[PDB]
Amino acid sequence: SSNITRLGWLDDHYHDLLTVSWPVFITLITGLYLVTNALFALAYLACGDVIENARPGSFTDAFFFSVQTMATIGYGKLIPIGPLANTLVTLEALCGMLGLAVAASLIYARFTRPTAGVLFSSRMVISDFEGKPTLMMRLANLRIEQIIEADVHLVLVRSEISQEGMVFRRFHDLTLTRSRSPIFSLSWTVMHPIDHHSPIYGETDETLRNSHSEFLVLFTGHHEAFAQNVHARHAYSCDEIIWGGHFVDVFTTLPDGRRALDLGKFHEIAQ
Amino acid sequence: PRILNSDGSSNITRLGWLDDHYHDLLTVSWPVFITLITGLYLVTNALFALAYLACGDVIENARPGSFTDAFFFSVQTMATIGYGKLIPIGPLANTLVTLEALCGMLGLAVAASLIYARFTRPTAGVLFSSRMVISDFEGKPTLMMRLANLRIEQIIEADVHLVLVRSEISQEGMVFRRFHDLTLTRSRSPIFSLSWTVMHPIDHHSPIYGETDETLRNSHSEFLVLFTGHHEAFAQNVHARHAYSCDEIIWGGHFVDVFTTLPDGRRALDLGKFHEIAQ
Amino acid sequence: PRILNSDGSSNITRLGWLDDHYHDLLTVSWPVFITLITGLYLVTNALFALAYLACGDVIENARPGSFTDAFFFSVQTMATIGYGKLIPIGPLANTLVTLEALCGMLGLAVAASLIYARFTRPTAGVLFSSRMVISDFEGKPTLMMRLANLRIEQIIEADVHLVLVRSEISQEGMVFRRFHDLTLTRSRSPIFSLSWTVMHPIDHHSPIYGETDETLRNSHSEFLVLFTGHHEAFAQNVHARHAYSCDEIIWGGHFVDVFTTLPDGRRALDLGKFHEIAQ
Amino acid sequence: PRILNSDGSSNITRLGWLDDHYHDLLTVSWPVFITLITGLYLVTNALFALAYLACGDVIENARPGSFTDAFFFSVQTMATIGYGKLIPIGPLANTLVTLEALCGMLGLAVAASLIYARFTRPTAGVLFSSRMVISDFEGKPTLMMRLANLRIEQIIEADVHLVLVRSEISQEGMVFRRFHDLTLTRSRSPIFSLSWTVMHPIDHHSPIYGETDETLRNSHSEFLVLFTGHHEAFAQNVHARHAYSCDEIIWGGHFVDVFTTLPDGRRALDLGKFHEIAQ
Ligand SMILES: [K+]
Ligand SMILES: [K+]
Ligand SMILES: [K+]
Ligand SMILES: [K+]
Repeated sequence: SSNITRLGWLDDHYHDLLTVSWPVFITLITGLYLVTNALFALAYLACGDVIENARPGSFTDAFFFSVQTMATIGYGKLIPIGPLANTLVTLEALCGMLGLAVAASLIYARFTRPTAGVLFSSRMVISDFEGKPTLMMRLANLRIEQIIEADVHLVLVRSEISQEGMVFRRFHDLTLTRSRSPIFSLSWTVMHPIDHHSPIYGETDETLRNSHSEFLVLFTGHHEAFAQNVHARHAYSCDEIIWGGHFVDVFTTLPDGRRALDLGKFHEIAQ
Repeated sequence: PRILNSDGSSNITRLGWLDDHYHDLLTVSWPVFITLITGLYLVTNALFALAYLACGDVIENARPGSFTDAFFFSVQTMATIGYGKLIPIGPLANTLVTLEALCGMLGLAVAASLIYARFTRPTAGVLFSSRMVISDFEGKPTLMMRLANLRIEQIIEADVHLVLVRSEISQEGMVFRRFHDLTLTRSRSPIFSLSWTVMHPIDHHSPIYGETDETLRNSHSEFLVLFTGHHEAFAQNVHARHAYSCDEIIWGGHFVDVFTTLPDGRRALDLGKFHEIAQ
Repeated sequence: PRILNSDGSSNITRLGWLDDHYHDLLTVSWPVFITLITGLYLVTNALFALAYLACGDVIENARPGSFTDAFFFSVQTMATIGYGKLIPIGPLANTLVTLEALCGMLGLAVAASLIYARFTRPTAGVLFSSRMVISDFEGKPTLMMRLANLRIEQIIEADVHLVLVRSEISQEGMVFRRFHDLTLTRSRSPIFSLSWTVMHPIDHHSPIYGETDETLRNSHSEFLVLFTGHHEAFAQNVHARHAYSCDEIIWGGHFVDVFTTLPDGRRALDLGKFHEIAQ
Repeated sequence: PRILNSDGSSNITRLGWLDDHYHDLLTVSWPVFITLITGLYLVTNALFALAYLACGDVIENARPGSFTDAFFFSVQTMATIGYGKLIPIGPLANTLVTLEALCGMLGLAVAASLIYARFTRPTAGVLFSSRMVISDFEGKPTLMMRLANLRIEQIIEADVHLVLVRSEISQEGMVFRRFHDLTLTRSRSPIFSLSWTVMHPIDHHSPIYGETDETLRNSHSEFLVLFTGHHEAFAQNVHARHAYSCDEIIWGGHFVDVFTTLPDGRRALDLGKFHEIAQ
């Protein structure tokens, strides 16, 4: 979240249509729908009394005729009369379907958006693994389907002072022992070894709070479920780092002797 | 007792309604999907019918206060067949009409997308050698297996990952399952079109360096292959995965050749040899 | 006399009907596209009308041998409004009907795809500083320019390329145009949301090292910027390009700052200062 | 007797019904595809007609027990033209109606997707120099060829692979076909818009180092080019492949230039020169 005030209507039409809330989107469409039919109705009246069984010079009748015509229900009470009437008809028809074509695309465009079934460990931990302190957290796939060429970024964000004494926010991508997982299917524990190259080297808790430093995780991959790309983002604050902690294991052997995953343990950190 | 199946799906027991609507709709079996749609379809028409009755006797040639008539009218209206026997009467009737119409088409728009979303799935025409082999190639033992494209169409910027999965111990004594991506001599094939023999030279950097068969079984180690690429057939990305167990490694073996020279002098492919390993 | 325009499109004269149908349909202006469709629409109905007349007087309530009547019938039939005055008569009439219908819908299917294909294009809300500047930052002269995101939505794993294009002479004396990608202090921004000032430190490795203004004009050298990233707004990838000429480099200049404190004490972005370069 | 054709498709003889439905539907020729759809269309209506007859005389104004009438009614119903002569009668008739309707639209949804799936395929407007040349550039012999963009639209992050394919003998004495990707002086072009001359310097690392013509024929060696990039025209990825045989290498040749200055003083591109190699 980046709240702020941007100083600077139809400009971004396509974005806006995909960005709007479903209620609003439907409204807009509806509005457009009603509107255009009214317009068409007027076109009809404009010709004057060109529709069978229509109360003379009545907009309602014309309007409803226009819908029956444009939605192509074509009930059959109200009917065109004469060249002008019908031309407007064959024009509306086309208009109607084009509208459908445009509506569909929008619908589909906004409708077809997957979500990685990915869950983030509520905490990070800093603990010794393979002889160097390692910052870690872990992802669990929440669905049976697999994610291919999945990969993750662990980014430290913190404030720094320039020689000139500008106090700004700067981003550090943190080298992970494993950044790609071509086949992510159950759980993945991501690790950033801390050594003389880690921007968090020889850093205590006190020092982390002091730079007002947070940790941002971006996960992305190709989800087999949707046959489409997915991603998920999470953020941690200095205080969600459990120093010395170790993620419990979620891997079990059943009585049956069959391996298992207990995602109840997923958020549990031994200490 | 393998952790990973041949199809590449992990082999574990997992221990755990409208929440995942979109996934579920794409995940359901066609029978069910069609049912759901149908249900929704019938349902909404019934609802609309009630709306009509609610106004009371607002449809031409409808038996007074009869749901059937109203229902069927509602379908003729929403599917926009608009036969013409049953007709709206008065403002209330018609407003409901012009509302249904819109509803009908929107439904179509939503149904279509779903249909298309679930319908437009490709499958790499890719076949995996049933076995791997460890044998000397160019002066270093090399683990290899091979892929054959099963279709005439080509796969572009195809690439493959060979991942060893096995049990280990940390200095801290954590006993975990670790993944080792194994350096392949060749990982890209910009035009994968017939057969590709993937190789992982084994040297002091290979996590399987100086490892016998006994040692592989001992770490309960398997090998996972992920292939992916852009299929010209579908003009869309495809992939395929496969897994091998320690015992599907044929030591000393050599893949037979399926590549021939015809009498004509034109090269050829005999995909019967594909799974054949000389020994 | 610039090779590249500001919009990033190369500025050259190219020297070279139904050949490129699909491209052309997506490339045409909406007015024209709609016209084409319309034309096709009217055309085919006329054709069908003739088919009807050809049979001769096969439509209920149609003025004998009148094209208009047949034409309008054909539309009512193909758009499937099917009013009900004009009706088919006999096998020939109806076969043509059930053929048109199918035709109508297929047309829709084709029109839709085109519409959707041309309709579903995002545009990075990205604005480029009208100028570049060369100035000392952190103790080395640095070429820089800056991007501002014009929308509230964020761009993920955004990244940018700064490419110098200029003329050179080979030892063999070929005088060609070469591209140099210029090392940026920061080329990736996983989360681009407001403004980004891109920098190319100039040192013994920069192809523009120890280069004055005179020398830049002399190689007729320009600077091309390509930005790309995944836009949350569209949940789809976006990009933007821009180009600068030697003379849009403000030597010694410094981009002003665009971050403000409101009277309200709320922080702000004045994309008013965005193009302002102190000197 | 080339292994690979110019189109990039391997040139080999392969030695080996409803199984591959989706592929087949996208792979079929338009004529056939349309036929299939038509067939399906007619077929299902016939089926439905029978359903109607099966009930017996349930359609207004239908000649008793006549399939034609029922069939045509079925189309008017399923395409939802719903003219109004033929009308359902009784619950059975109408249920079949509201079922057909749904069926009709679903069909449309399926047809559309297919249409769109097969319809929305781009083609890089890319042209390959008919020949390669080996000549001295910047003090080392360089293998080169060149691409020209055939459209006004630009290709972004375009890139190309130059792959040598030739026969070899392993130390173990396996006589196989090996692919060598050849290091190019420039493999990426973030903005490809007019012409691009690709180069593979030949030095002690080039698999074609110190190789004459005789030696190339001898390994029956060819050169495969894969180009790919994101086409602004289609807002979608495109690619193109090409292949060259040993004998399409013009030794000592130099590509002519296609860049001109008009009388007007405006730069230009003459595609007559594109295939011309000075010697
Ligand atoms: K109708
Ligand atoms: K009617
Ligand atoms: K798409
Ligand atoms: K209709």
